[PDB]
Amino acid sequence: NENQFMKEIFERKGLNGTFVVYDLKNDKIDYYNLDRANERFYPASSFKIFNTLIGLENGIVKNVDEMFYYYDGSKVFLDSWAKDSNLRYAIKVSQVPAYKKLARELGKERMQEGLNKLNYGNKEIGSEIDKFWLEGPLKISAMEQVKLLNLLSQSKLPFKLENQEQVKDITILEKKDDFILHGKTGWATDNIVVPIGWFVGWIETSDNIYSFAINLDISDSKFLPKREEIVREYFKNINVIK
Ligand SMILES: [Cl-]
Ligand SMILES: [Mg+2]
Ligand SMILES: [Mg+2]
Repeated sequence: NENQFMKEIFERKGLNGTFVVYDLKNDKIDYYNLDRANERFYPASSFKIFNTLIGLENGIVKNVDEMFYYYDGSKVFLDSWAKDSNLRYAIKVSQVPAYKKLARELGKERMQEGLNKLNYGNKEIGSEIDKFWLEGPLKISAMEQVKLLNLLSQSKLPFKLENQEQVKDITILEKKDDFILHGKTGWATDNIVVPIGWFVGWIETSDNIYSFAINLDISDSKFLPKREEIVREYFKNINVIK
């Protein structure tokens, strides 16, 4: 059964996409568009969550607070990227050049081993070590993202506990008394006719964890706010955001 509230919001907004929420305490899923929930898409910058985990596991940086990317005056799409950074800052601003540097330093072999340890989507790297998550060939489904995030949120992935902790800490979006929202946005625009907007993450409350993924057809940057709007509207409906 599709979640009826999710169905209504998608229909109201007139958007094509999918949304999955896993409720840990109740071991159950709530979804809109099951077939698309299982369809694999380029993860775009939602892959930064896991790129960071694999980088930490390999010791590419000591931790997410160690300076790592050194800016050189080169062209950057967002002005927030035109500065030296650590990974913590880099994920928060989605600083692609810092994560391309990470990918390259990891190299194909170590990156592949990371994807394979995670069983991440189709696990395809192709022959573009700093593009594979943004233009193909890597693809992952909303359902697959949720499974991974459910594990990450409980430090249950096969990675060092302190590295999982770091990735949780850098992904904090809104901490309130009654919930803490972690997540990452992405937008797949390359090598695709209809771009795909992602927002993935989880919400921990005093006694539950809700892991989630939405993706939507988004052709104009003006509609990118809708990814997080729809997610917050659902979590307000169920009194998690409160
Ligand atoms: Cl920015
Ligand atoms: Mg270093
Ligand atoms: Mg815990």
